Amino acid sequence: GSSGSSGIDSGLSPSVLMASNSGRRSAPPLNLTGLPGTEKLNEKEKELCQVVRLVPGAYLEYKSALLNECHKQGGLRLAQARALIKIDVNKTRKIYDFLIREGYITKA
Repeated sequence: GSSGSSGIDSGLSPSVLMASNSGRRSAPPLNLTGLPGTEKLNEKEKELCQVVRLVPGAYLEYKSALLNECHKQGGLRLAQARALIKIDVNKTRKIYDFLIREGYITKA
């Protein structure tokens, strides 16, 4: 036996990119552990990132905005949300709703 990790170390500062590609129907949830901002939120949100398969570090950037438009008026619907983020409504569909039942925004 006597087998196992020895000791590695990467001294490179890589960056993140954005690309669109097809996926596999039967696949695991989004790997949060690692993504930036994963600590910014709690298990509550971290859940959506998995089920909805959305990045945690980004899910936060949408908060402000989403709460921004509403804050001004007070009535923000899906037709407006999906726009505030300019992302596939399918995604927000899970977020927005979660916010409506959370008491962060209101349904127009």
